[PDB]
Amino acid sequence: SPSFLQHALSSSDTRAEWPLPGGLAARWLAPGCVELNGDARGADSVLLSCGVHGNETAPIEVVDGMLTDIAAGQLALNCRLLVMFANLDAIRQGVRYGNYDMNRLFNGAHARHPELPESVRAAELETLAAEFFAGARARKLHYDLHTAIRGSVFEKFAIYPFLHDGRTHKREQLAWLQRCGIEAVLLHTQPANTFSYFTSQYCEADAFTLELGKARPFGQNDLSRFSGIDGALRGLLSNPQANVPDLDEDKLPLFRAKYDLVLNLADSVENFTLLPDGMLIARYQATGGEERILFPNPAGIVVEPARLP
Amino acid sequence: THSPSFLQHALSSSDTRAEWPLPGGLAARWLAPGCVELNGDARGADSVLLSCGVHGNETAPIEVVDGMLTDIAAGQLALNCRLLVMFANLDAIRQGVRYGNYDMNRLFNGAHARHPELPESVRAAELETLAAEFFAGARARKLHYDLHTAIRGSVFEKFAIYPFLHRTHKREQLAWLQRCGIEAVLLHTQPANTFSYFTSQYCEADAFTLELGKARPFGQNDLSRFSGIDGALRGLLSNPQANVPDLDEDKLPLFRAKYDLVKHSFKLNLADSVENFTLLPDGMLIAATGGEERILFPNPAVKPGLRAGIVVEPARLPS
Ligand SMILES: [Zn+2]
Ligand SMILES: [Zn+2]
Repeated sequence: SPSFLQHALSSSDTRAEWPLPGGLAARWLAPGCVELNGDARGADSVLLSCGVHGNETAPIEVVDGMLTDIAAGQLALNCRLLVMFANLDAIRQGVRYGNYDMNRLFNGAHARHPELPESVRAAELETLAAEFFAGARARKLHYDLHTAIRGSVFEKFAIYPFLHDGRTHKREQLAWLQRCGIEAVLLHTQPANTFSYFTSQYCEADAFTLELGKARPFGQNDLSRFSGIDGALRGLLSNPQANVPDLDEDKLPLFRAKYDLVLNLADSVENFTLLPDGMLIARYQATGGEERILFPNPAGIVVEPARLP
Repeated sequence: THSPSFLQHALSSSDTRAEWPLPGGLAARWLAPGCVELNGDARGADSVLLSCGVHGNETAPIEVVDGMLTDIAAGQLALNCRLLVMFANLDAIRQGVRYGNYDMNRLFNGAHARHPELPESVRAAELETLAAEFFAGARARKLHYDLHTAIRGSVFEKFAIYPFLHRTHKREQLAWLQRCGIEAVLLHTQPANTFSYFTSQYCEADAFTLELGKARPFGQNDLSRFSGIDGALRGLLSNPQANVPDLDEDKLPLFRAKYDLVKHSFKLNLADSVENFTLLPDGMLIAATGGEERILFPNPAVKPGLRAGIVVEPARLPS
């Protein structure tokens, strides 16, 4: 009962309302979606989505722990907060997805597969987010939390939907992320069927996809390895007006994709693996010695160092 | 006696390997037709290679170079560098054409081997060898500016092409180019059969292809429109140690090829006279886009199985 996740995976109720300390309340807007302090007229609005892939449980446990503390009065909440346990069936079964990768059904893509239960879910989550952010009068933030089976040179990294030449870009966000422990950021301006692109472009939110580490079943996550994100998120909800100690860009490498559709790499090759100059299939060929392979699967993208402009 | 014009001597082939005295006890040595080395014995001095007329119809740079040589031989201009001047495609220059059989700037980097039956291939190989021997003797800086002009106009009147570098790109030279008139630089991401690529890679020198303006026949060039490159060149030969006023990369836009417009079977949605570096707005594309791409060297006439143009995108330096 005191467990938000437990309730979200069973849907004991459906639209009930849980009383919260300080006069607040937790309202279930839909299965696995709970809004807290939504009535906060002019406070910052934070969307925390997790479990888009059911096997990535570390962020799920982290988010559940925060919710518990808010209900126990151990953690203060001064933001409008909407938490979404995304793929409920996948989370309950402990798998990436049932019939289709949900982080490929967003941005409206679900319309191409209107029969899949995960598409229906993705459409419902898009609307909820859209309505949540439409009521925002201050900052609009969205962190879609992931973990991954495939290792990475930069264990923790973010994917940043860079849009409109960064006219609404916040370097403080890059600072906040670097403080969270993010070791690298992937900038992309082109459209994508991800939840962070959707909220970024459709809801005009500062949205980021965060790859926080290794995928593990529930009970096998070392939450200590997520202290950075856990501390930062708690601090955001507690006091969103806290200043951010700038960003020493010297330790926050930025990358961008130069060309996709990229086989000649081991099955367990790590994300961000540098490709040596003159390598067949980095026919696509490596050049310079600064390009890196990302999200490989024989189908992958070749990235390069980027700079803000 | 001999012609006061180095260019005319080369065209009229008065001699072949004659040497002319230069003020200050220096000398000008004709190493081959249209190739003359001045102050070559200057040990420790910066070495400069100026090639022009690779395309015979691009005469503006030819007149500017020839004017400088006449001033040096007259004592009007001082020379403190090892200088090698090359009137590249002599036959094409004498005929006023881009080339006779094959584009010479497609025959360097060893590409001349593929067409040994062509005089332009023999000439290209000779120029490679001469340049190689010239730079091999260099003890200071090795600089090569291959001067060109063109029929098709450009958004960036004067621009440079930076050969593919296998050090990275030297910004000290980008600075000199900037404070010279160059308004943009294209950075090659793959090897090319150009003279500037050959010297940059084979002779490992700082080489650039310079598109200085509009192509025009002799006597129809507004040498005023070339004051920037002219003064910058005369200043280099006289006082090559003059520091360059840094390089504000925020004023010199750089570009690189994004992808080629492969043609097969076909319609080019741009005027036949579209200028190079014309910005492509977000929307129109080939059948990605962001209002940052520009068209370069469009040629829808080829329509074979090759490309009919190149789409370039902004390029940023590491620092
Ligand atoms: Zn994931
Ligand atoms: Zn030319």
